Amino acid sequence: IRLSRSALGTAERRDSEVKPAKDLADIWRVINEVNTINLPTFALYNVERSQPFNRNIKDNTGRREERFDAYSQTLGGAGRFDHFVEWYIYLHKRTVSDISSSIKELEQQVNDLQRTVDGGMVSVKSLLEQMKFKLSEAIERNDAAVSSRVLTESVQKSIVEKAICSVVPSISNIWVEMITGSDLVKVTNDGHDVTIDQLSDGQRVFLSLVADLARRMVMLNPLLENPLEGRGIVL
Amino acid sequence: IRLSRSALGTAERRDSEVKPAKDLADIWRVINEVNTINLPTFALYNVERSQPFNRNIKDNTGRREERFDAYSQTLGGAGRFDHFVEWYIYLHKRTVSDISSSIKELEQQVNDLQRTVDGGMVSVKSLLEQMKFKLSEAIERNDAAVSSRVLTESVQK
Repeated sequence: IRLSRSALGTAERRDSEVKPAKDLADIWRVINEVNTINLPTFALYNVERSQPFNRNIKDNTGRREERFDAYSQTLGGAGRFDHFVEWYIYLHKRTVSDISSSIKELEQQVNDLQRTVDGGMVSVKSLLEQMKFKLSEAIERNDAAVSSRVLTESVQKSIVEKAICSVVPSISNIWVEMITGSDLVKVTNDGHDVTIDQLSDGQRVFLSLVADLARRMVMLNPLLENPLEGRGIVL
Repeated sequence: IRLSRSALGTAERRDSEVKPAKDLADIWRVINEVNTINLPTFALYNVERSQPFNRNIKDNTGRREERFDAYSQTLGGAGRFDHFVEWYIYLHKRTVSDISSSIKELEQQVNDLQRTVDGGMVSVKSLLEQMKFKLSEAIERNDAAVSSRVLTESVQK
């Protein structure tokens, strides 16, 4: 593939030879639409990254949930970290809003006080064994899935969280809080739970790069056990 | 109460008398500031309520609701749809297992997405049970300003 351009005020204009790239991408697109395949990732992280703030506007831009949103502004120079935050909050809502994906944590959460209230602390049961009634209520809120109950969105969220925690040294965990009912993302830096906007320049920029790359890899590789092992080129 | 105005350039300006209205409003304000009382509501819904208003309200829901926020924009752009949707979603997020006091946003913080991670952080309601005795010193502290007592977010939704 050759990109060519002639200077201003030149009678003879040079053309570009981009046909083979179109042919290869046509192969990818046609095969993918007929039967889902793993798509390559093309990202550019130039100096336009490290911009301040996050999630500036609601960004009505095309439904971050859909797969081909991973190619939007992918080579712009600055990763769309607002897109990542919106997608992460989407994943958290999908995970916590499924009875099958909530009864699993309800069952585990109930079988944690027994490991604690049995030893003592009679004050950690008044408003905590009431949550056992919620697990009992989940029985009548269910019996429609019975089997499976393995959400794809939960797997994507876990993969992205593991990648973020493994690559970024200071960050140990990342999650979404809904109480105080603005949606906000919190991380753990050096053992301290801090929100996403109080990061420093160097831990927020690197996290933005890693999170955007992980999101695009996960969205473009749905048929891989580890989506981050997909192929692509990153600048 | 008489509201008066004179045309610009007139030698003599008509004066409006608003003293008795101020007296009644002072009665209301002082009695409320000593002991909580139910206050009147004055709302105007003009034809501009249907127009889609723009306020750049993104993450503006820090929303420390005081009792006197009901008098803000009450005779102007009061009944807007986007504000209702935003407030309703915010309140529903807060209302889920409604516990939220000035302190219980921390109890729900340690009882949600915590209580499952390792590291000897099993502390749930344990460290702040002595702070839970400050709940009366906390939930009554928000309305300790007796002029600003409101209902809970569930009796309000």
